[PDB]
Amino acid sequence: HHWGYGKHNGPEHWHKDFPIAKGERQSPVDIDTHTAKYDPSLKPLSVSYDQATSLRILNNGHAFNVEFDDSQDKAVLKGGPLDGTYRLIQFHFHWGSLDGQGSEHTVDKKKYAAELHLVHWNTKYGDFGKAVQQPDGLAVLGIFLKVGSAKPGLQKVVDVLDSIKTKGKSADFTNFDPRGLLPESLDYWTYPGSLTTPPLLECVTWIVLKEPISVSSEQVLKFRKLNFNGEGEPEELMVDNWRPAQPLKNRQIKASFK
Ligand code: NI
Repeated sequence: HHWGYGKHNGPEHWHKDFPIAKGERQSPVDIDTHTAKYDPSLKPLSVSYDQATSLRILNNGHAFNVEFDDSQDKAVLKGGPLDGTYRLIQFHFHWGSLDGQGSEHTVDKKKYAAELHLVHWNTKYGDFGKAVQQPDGLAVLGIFLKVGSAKPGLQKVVDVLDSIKTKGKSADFTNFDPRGLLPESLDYWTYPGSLTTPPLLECVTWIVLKEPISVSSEQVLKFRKLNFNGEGEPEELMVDNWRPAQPLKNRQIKASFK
């Protein structure tokens, strides 16, 4: 029926409605650190989020999105392997039912407890909708989360989850600064890939940070309290909303570091 992460509508079934699921540039992938090529020509990433305007947080039924005003060049990403300016539209997370799983990308087969995705679209295309139809239309910054120390900058997010418990619920979420979620180092891996939920379009240049951020057990615990279902429907906890690693096929993972 409609796609999800259950046994009957999970990742293994998506190909029936979205044939691109078996495409040549599907995400996520496992990052083999010994095979990634250091590429000296990659520039350092440029993250300018000081003018970021968050507006709302929403439970869309598969995750929670924090949305930003993208009507102007307020929060942009550039540099790295990118040509042009990419505007931040939203961020969200993929997480697990246990601390030993939850990330989409893996490193040398290691899975993290969660993965943060900062989604940006190429301003040359004029809007998000047009950007997803192009090979270089989006840039997603991926950050791994490991369980250890609490992340102060994530707490505001954790605290509003009770108010968007079920699908379709939203809440005003202004004045949130996404700089509080960045690790210290911007070293990264990059490869051409796709969206990880239907429609699975192959329009993403992925930028995955080598350094994870730490969150506390209690913090990740609150994520696991969300529901996939709408209000008044039987309760289904929003857990394991991650797609497993896909074949690399004809692609090279480039590293910005050695
Ligand atoms: Ni994602």
